Amino acid sequence: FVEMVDNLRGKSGQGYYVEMTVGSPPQTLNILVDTGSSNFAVGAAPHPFLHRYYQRQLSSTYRDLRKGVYVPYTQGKWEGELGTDLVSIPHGPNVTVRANIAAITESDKFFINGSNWEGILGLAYAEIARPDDSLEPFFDSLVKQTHVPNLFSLQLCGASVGGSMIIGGIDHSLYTGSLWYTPIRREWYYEVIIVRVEINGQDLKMDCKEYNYDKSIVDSGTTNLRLPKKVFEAAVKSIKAASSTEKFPDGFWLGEQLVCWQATPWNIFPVISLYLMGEVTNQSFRITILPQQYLRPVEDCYKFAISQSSTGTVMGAVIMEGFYVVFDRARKRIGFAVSACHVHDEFRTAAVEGPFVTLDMEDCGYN
Ligand SMILES: Cc1ccccc1-c1ccc2nc(N)c(CCC(=O)NC3CCCCC3)cc2c1
Repeated sequence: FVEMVDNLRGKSGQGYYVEMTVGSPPQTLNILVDTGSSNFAVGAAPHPFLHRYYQRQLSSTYRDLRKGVYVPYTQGKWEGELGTDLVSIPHGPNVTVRANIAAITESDKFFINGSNWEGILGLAYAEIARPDDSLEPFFDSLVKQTHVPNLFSLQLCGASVGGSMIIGGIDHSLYTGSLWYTPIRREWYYEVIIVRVEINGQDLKMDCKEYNYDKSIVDSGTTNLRLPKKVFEAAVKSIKAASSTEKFPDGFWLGEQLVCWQATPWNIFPVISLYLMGEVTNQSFRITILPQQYLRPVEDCYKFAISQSSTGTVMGAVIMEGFYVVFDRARKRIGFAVSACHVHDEFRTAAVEGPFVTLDMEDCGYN
């Protein structure tokens, strides 16, 4: 796994991408790592923002599937032609597989101008693959056609970001302390149940069903910790309270404006804790984030990285960047451990702790 360490790059706010190759001879593309979709899609036309793109005409192992795909989103969309070809990951396991590839021939508000990536690797489940669940996601394919075990892990390290994606195992030097696993409520997104939220060790005092409405997910494809509406009201109310010492433009708590400091009063900001449903009946654990997780640097200035959401809780790069996250697909469970590469300070750290006793955890999901 020393092979796979530090195999992720990116730029702040612009996702984490991994080098891959497609076709024979191999064509190298930077592909964005996304645990919140399930399509493998790449630029196949010379869009102006792209450094490079998939040239099917160059590939002896390309097979057309004579079948289009449309994928719209809030703003924008991408459109492609479906096909398969030989795919490998240079700094991954030492194999090559045939997987589905959507060749993007038309997009709109998909590619980022100035970014250094050219496609997306959907690592979530077939249930949200477009056009429908019959398009076997890349990871499914890899596990079938090789002896690579059904799991991966992500250490996202935080204008230039880095990280590690360990495919097919765990690297114990990427985390400290112990791994705690919450279960994957259903194999579509990486869906989890959150059963408590504290701040500096103080309950937010809400029905737990409100933390997970209409779902909670683990998503390397999102930047912010995104909480739902109700939860977000209550959570800002309490961070503002803990940091009365200084006051801030009542728009900044919406990411609109960024606050600056010379040469930054860390102790003024609370730790957040999420309790997640555990492996055992009535048992939970909690993950704790420092302010240096939800206050991210720009270019000493900082963006407020917790957002109003309306499609549920999303534990994005803000959460994930403090922890080593294990996507134990084999045993329908997600693992969290304190990352070796998260930013500390003198007096406090991020933490993964348990066990705790929590009754009626089922009643936290939506139906
Ligand atoms: C920017 C965009 C422009 C046009 C076409 C798609 C996208 C796009 C691409 C990848 C994404 N990945 C993510 N993780 C998220 C956040 C959560 C989410 O809604 N995920 C997806 C579920 C599967 C189907 C698409 C949405 C959003 C994404 C949006």
